[PDB]
Amino acid sequence: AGKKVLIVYAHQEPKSFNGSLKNVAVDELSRQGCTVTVSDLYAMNFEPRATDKDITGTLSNPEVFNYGVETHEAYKQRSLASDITDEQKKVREADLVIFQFPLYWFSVPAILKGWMDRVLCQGFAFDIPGFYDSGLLQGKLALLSVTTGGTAEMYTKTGVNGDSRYFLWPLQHGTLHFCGFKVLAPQISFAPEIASEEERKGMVAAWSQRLQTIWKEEPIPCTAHWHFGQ
Amino acid sequence: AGKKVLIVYAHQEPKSFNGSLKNVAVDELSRQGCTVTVSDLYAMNFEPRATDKDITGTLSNPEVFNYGVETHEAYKQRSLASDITDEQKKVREADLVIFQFPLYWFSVPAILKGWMDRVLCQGFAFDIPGFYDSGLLQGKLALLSVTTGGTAEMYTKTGVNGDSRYFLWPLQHGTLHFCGFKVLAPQISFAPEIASEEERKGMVAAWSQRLQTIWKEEPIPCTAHWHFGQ
Ligand SMILES: Cc1cc2nc3c(=O)[nH]c(=O)nc-3n(C[C@H](O)[C@H](O)[C@H](O)COP(=O)(O)OP(=O)(O)OC[C@H]3O[C@@H](n4cnc5c(N)ncnc54)[C@H](O)[C@@H]3O)c2cc1C
Ligand SMILES: Cc1cc2nc3c(=O)[nH]c(=O)nc-3n(C[C@H](O)[C@H](O)[C@H](O)COP(=O)(O)OP(=O)(O)OC[C@H]3O[C@@H](n4cnc5c(N)ncnc54)[C@H](O)[C@@H]3O)c2cc1C
Ligand SMILES: COc1ccc2[nH]c(I)c(CCNC(C)=O)c2c1
Ligand SMILES: COc1ccc2[nH]c(I)c(CCNC(C)=O)c2c1
Ligand SMILES: [Zn+2]
Ligand SMILES: [Zn+2]
Repeated sequence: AGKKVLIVYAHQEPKSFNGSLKNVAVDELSRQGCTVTVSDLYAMNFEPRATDKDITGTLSNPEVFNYGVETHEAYKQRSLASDITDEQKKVREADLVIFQFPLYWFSVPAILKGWMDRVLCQGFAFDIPGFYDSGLLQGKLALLSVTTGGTAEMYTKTGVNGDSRYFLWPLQHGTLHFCGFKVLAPQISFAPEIASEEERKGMVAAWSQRLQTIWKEEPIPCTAHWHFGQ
Repeated sequence: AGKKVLIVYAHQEPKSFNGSLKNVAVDELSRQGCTVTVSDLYAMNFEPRATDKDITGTLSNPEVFNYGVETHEAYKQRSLASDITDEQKKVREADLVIFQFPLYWFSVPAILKGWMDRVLCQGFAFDIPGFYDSGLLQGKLALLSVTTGGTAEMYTKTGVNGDSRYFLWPLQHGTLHFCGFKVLAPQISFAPEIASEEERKGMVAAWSQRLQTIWKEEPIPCTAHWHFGQ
């Protein structure tokens, strides 16, 4: 209600399963009266590489280029590439940011990692000091919606891949929390390519039905215990 | 044959700390008689986006695009883009692969994440099934050479970032071990920017002497327990 939602989407095919979890998310939040924005990275042809072209202006120190130092500088001078500035503008408005993506090597597809590297710069998403609980994006909610080729069986402490929670750490704690987001419980749709229709349709339902009360939720305790047990 | 090394370098500045760890690696390994090859992803302007342009010719179903599927086939009928081909040939010949990069959001810079997303495709680095111990790259050695913004204490069970082994999981286990690599303990250089000329030169020396006995080091027991403790 009145809330603004940002969905950063990372999938090349609209007909894909990720596409349906995304459309589902879009229809429901909208149907509820929420303002919804979507960043379909692939269709934007989003630049994922961190380069000096990200700072249009003149560098304070061109002798030894430090992307970290320069983008912090550029942000204060409003001289970051317009594509990054557009995204930061969306994040800044959002009350809720959803990441929709297929797991790639236990992480986010590279194009989305680029979005994280280029969009969450110092001065914008966090300050030193002013990170973790005093991150600059405090007051906002973040949620990861991950689809996997592997199965729930495969993703357990006594399974090959280890409990799926282990690979959420760099993203949930290292990124979102570091920036002040309150982290909601992740949506993990396991092995959709494998499951039958009466499963790929049950997962979606779960996503949809879950989105129906999303504003009802409380963040998770983004700790090592939560992620790795003991 | 014996001792071929591939270094995947992921930094934009040649005069950066990252640049030196890489130069000393190249020199020290070459001096011991090793065959060294470097992949400066930034100078190559490496493409990290997982798209249709990764396949030369006409898709095996452009109607509904699925990256995994499509590349496995392109790989089988030898039709992958020339850049993915070049890297794969480089990997195929190496006995040891080193990843030299600064830590970005507890992971690798998007550009290096793309390399993995696109170079380690089904059919080349692993198969379904055919992974971890039965991965197609079984028998090679991998090492992660990482630099951080955070200081040593920050990366402990009591620090705000938690033990560094936590973010190593996705890279070391979910990627390398999964492709069948044998993983040597990671080389981590803490906060080279905050350190002093004196201190940085000390970390560079460390990396160097280590490269001298790197061939006699035993791989780590890359297990869920190694990374997360008891
Ligand atoms: C580079 C790379 C690395 C990877 N690394 C990992 C990894 O580390 N771990 C892991 O577990 N997996 C990994 N994967 C696999 C990946 O996570 C899965 O392939 C992906 O999650 C599948 O989701 P999708 O959105 O592509 O679905 P799809 O491939 O589209 O499959 C879903 C099926 O359901 C159909 N469908 C679409 N919409 C609906 C709907 N509304 N209702 C029902 N069915 C629908 C589709 O047409 C399709 O046939 C990797 C893949 C790649 C390319
Ligand atoms: C998008 C982004 C996200 C990040 N996320 C994280 C994160 O999650 N966690 C984290 O801890 N950090 C993070 N960082 C920080 C980043 O990891 C560090 O900035 C990086 O590791 C520093 O390495 P460098 O090679 O850039 O060093 P440099 O900035 O190049 O510093 C080394 C300096 O030492 C000088 N020097 C002196 N002696 C030598 C010598 N012998 N040879 C060469 N150089 C020497 C160099 O010339 C140089 O000026 C992030 C930064 C960015 C940009
Ligand atoms: C369960 O752990 C992993 C780890 C790395 C992986 N890389 C790929 I590619 C897959 C799934 C393959 N399916 C498709 C459509 O490509 C995968 C699964
Ligand atoms: C510890 O987690 C992160 C996460 C994202 C980050 N982006 C930058 I630039 C830094 C370096 C900030 N300096 C110090 C001493 O932390 C950084 C550190
Ligand atoms: Zn946390
Ligand atoms: Zn392992």
